[PDB]
Amino acid sequence: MIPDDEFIKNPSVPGPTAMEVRCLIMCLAEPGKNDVAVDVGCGTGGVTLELAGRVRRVYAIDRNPEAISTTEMNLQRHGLGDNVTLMEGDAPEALCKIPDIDIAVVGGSGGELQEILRIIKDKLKPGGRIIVTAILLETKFEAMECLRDLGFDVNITELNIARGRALDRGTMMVSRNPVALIYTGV
Amino acid sequence: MIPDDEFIKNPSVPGPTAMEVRCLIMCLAEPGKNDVAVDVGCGTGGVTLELAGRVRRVYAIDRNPEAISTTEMNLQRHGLGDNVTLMEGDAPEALCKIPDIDIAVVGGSGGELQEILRIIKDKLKPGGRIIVTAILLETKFEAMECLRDLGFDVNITELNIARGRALDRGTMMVSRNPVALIYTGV
Amino acid sequence: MIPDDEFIKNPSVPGPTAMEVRCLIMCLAEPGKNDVAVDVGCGTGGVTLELAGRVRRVYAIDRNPEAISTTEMNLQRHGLGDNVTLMEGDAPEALCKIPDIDIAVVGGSGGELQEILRIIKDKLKPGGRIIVTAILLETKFEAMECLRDLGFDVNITELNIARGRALDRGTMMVSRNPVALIYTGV
Amino acid sequence: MIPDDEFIKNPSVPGPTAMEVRCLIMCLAEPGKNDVAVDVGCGTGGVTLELAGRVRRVYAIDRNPEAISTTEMNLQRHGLGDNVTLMEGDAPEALCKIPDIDIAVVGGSGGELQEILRIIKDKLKPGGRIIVTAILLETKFEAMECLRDLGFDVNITELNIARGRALDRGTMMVSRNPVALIYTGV
Ligand SMILES: Nc1ncnc2c1ncn2[C@@H]1O[C@H](CSCC[C@H](N)C(=O)O)[C@@H](O)[C@H]1O
Ligand SMILES: Nc1ncnc2c1ncn2[C@@H]1O[C@H](CSCC[C@H](N)C(=O)O)[C@@H](O)[C@H]1O
Ligand SMILES: Nc1ncnc2c1ncn2[C@@H]1O[C@H](CSCC[C@H](N)C(=O)O)[C@@H](O)[C@H]1O
Ligand SMILES: Nc1ncnc2c1ncn2[C@@H]1O[C@H](CSCC[C@H](N)C(=O)O)[C@@H](O)[C@H]1O
Repeated sequence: MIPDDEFIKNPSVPGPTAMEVRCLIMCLAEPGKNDVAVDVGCGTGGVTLELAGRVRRVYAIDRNPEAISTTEMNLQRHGLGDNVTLMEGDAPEALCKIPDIDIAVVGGSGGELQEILRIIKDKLKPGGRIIVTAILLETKFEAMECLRDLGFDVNITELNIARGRALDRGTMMVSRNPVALIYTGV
Repeated sequence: MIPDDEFIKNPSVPGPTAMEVRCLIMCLAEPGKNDVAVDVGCGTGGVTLELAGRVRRVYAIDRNPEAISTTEMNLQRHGLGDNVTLMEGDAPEALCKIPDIDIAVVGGSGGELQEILRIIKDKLKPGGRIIVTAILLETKFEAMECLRDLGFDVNITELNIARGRALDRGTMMVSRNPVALIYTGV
Repeated sequence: MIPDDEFIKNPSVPGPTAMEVRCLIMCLAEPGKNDVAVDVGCGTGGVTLELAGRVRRVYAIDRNPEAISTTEMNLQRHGLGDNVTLMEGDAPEALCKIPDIDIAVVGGSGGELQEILRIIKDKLKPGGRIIVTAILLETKFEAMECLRDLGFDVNITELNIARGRALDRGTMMVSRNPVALIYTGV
Repeated sequence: MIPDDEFIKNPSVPGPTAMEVRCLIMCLAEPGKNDVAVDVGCGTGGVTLELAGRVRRVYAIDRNPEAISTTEMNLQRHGLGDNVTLMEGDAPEALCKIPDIDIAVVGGSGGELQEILRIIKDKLKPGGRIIVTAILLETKFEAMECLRDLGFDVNITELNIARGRALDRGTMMVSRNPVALIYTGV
């Protein structure tokens, strides 16, 4: 993995997603060199950069032009990005312009989760995987329900991570806010 | 329990200890109206205030004179403090001046945990309880090994707490750093 | 707090609720000697026993006759139960037969959470507290929306508890399933 | 990742290590096709199988003849194993017979952690990575002190994982015991 500290960040754009979470997203996604992936709400680019180096084509979407700008910087810096199509704009409309996908990671929904998912279902190639990253309690509930209603077998794993911070004398355990991963299939 | 946001802070002083943790500290301590308690490293006063309203006499110790002033402000602010003896100074010398104790909560050791624990065993009335609050990995190990070496039946419980926060479009789970409670048999 | 291992379990009855959770429930409930409390879904009696020794009258409700029997057994074993009115039956019908309450703990809803909460609100005395114990993701969401819709100031805390256990001459950390407490402003 | 439920368990051999933990071990290990790895205490084979399909040669060690049998069995069922050298015996003895390593995962130490680590240092190729999986509190402390003492830049990450399970028409969260990963520098 590309460590979190190698991500240039713009304080107005969240991310990158916790390395341990991005690691699990990749395990769940099972990126293949012939896969076409979409990262809805690319933010700082934490998920996009990892997908960039493992799949054929990645479509990174974001409402915020700054997120688009920051994701491109991190890509440029890590020598990735020539197989990444950046798309500024609201997800539903952006999603309609791309081809079918093998992998769909929803890093942000902005109130349009349900709409985003329905669309993703219609574009998901057979054997495709959907992974929704949820920090809001509502999102965890809505992602679960949405995917079930669309006919998927849904699973949810919540991660509570703590890392050692050498805080002058000992190692203090500093926790990261919990993040849940709602993912489809069996 | 006095909510955490009703504690007057001071930048140099850590605390108050997470309400959920203070709650468990009290459950493990089993405060009695005829108990004499000592709060080693009172900090902001989170543990001292709770003990104040439940036991006969509380001895609150701290190296930081600002921890002493902040604990006083909080004691006065909540109408408590007439059964609290504040003691500024390093714990080992401060501990030697107090009578025997029924309850001992170690909220901070500053490198002298082992010494602090030994003195505490010497002043512990029968049936007394010792509870060490540990945020450093090293402290969790030492508190366990030390209390066992002093002949106590030891236990440890770690709490990972997450609370909700109305975040910009919903409810975000904001985790608190993990805190372990190393305690001796009652 | 009455230790978890001092509770007799029945195969068809869940519980007792984790001591650390019961501890927090009590901190949030702030039991007073003149309080009238209701424990919806008493199960094994974990919450009922604690309330029994702190309030004036407790109304313990449960669908399962085996739960009513176990809660009754555990009270007797602990010399409690004279201020406890056991009520077998579905929560809504039973809730309508009791007087107004100062404290309401919902330990189980069985699909009728919303109904149970509406009824509790209609019977809550001024300054009363409601605490819902949620292990199901749906319940955490449902309790939050419902309490707000009923005009309450809602809060949620999710505890992840780990307890040390002897293993290989060392100490292994054993986790308990996470439990969330959804409670209203006091 | 090879799903957890796709490993055959022997009742006397622990494992496989939680998929989410094995996922992170791989992220931290950064397996390369020309890497030589050693899995100290292979148990059920959770770490060995993952390394098998990513590196050049893997040396899987275990005291338990049954652990060696379970690992070979799981290797065979997944069509792996031709690049895995199984070694029954105590780790230090076994570690001395293998060539230098790029990756070292310590899945079990059995009281000889310090010795095992000192030896791993003596055979670690430049740019090599060491990752110790710790479930015992003592091991977390020990791994840190030892690795610091051997001159490494040490880090610790503690994972608390919860997975949803269908219960009473809802989804309850089921936690796994916490596991810490103590790993070395660049
Ligand atoms: N409906 C929508 N359409 C497009 N982008 C959206 C959106 N709702 C939210 N977003 C974007 O969702 C992103 C979530 S932050 C994502 C961080 C990223 N996973 C990382 O690892 O760096 C934000 O940049 C936000 O603007
Ligand atoms: N050896 C020692 N003697 C006295 N005070 C000490 C000490 N080691 C640490 N401390 C004190 O330990 C405290 C830890 S912060 C404690 C916060 C408190 N439990 C609350 O709930 O508000 C600090 O104020 C620090 O100065
Ligand atoms: N609508 C309802 N009416 C009555 N009891 C209900 C109910 N829905 C669920 N329950 C009961 O809710 C209980 C939840 S288990 C509660 C365990 C208890 N808190 C303890 O500490 O021991 C079960 O015994 C179940 O039958
Ligand atoms: N000194 C030692 N030498 C060799 N094996 C050892 C050892 N100390 C402990 N072990 C082994 O350590 C293993 C730990 S269990 C490992 C499970 C494995 N990580 C999985 O994912 O399946 C056991 O099989 C045990 O016998």
